[PDB]
Amino acid sequence: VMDVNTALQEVLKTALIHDGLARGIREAAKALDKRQAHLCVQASNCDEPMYVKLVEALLAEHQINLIKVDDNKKLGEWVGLCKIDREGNPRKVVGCSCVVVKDYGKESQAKDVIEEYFKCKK
RNA sequence: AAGGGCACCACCAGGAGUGGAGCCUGCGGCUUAAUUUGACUCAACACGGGAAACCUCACCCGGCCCGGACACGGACAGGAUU
Ligand SMILES: [Mg+2]
Repeated sequence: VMDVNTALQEVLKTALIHDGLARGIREAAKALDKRQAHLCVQASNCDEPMYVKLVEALLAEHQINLIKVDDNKKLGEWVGLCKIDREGNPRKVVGCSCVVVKDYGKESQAKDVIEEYFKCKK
């Protein structure tokens, strides 16, 4: 399970240092409605059902992959949406709830989401 | 006070004048919301290279903008904000 979660860690890291990936609900909607977006990542600890039924029901009608992570806070720490000093707060913000990767930057570690799509089609 | 010398920003011998008139322009005063301000014997007053319609622009009457770095807290991708 390390070789998939750390894998999309590296994927979103190279995506955000190479370009801008959409962070937050409005940019996520406006980025995946356009027909270039790669997989979405969204949290599991959401407290309201219309938010989650919106995001899954609106990504499933597209042809885009989905990976679900348990907490939004630690995800937001992962997605670079913070002011991380190496001796202070890891995540001083309420973390992000859903992102979408517009571009990977390069094809170094695309095999992880390739086999992710394989087991999704399994 | 005396004794030497000197200068048309002194005089003499004169020339052209200015002071008088209309106008231009600079100062004071008066008036004004404001009539921005400096300079007042030579050594201020067509001077600030100052002939301002706007800008200049300081002054008056109104109305936008931040072009308030940075540091520390706060709030923040369920949205700081434009
Ligand atoms: Mg004389």
